[PDB]
Amino acid sequence: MNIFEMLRIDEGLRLKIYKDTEGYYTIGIGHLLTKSPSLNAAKSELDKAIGRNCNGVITKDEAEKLFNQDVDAAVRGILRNAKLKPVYDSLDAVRRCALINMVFQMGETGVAGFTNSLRMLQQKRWDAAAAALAKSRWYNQTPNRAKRVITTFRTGTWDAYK
Ligand SMILES: [Cl-]
Ligand SMILES: [Cl-]
Ligand SMILES: [Cl-]
Repeated sequence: MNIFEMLRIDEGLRLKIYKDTEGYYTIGIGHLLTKSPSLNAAKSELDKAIGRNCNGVITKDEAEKLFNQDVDAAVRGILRNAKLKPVYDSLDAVRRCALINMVFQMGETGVAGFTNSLRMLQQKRWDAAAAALAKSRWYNQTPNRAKRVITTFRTGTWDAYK
């Protein structure tokens, strides 16, 4: 199991613009297009991102390319962020994927707001970290995915995904 397979399980793959759980226009493997209500705005963003007139539809390859970009961008933002970097450095490999999962989903700023959870993980207090992470809108809105990520942090294994 690797980060790409983990996220493909959590986000799915769709080749036509769809609305995410929050109602925003997305495509491929959890690639957010725009927060805007406009489908046209979405289509414009999409074309800008692919480099061609897509008319709301992309290929598998195109979807994987966006995914390669987003995962890379998530990892590099972690490494650049003063709050995230030290947590990431302190973690084992599996747990590292779990942080990358959160960042891909909610962005760097979002994850960086989880002050106490961050501290608990840096301290390797797994159980405490799992409990704090659960007290969030994130957990309440997408409980199945959140539980899977939380279990990855708690155990340090890929059990939740197997
Ligand atoms: Cl927290
Ligand atoms: Cl709550
Ligand atoms: Cl969910």
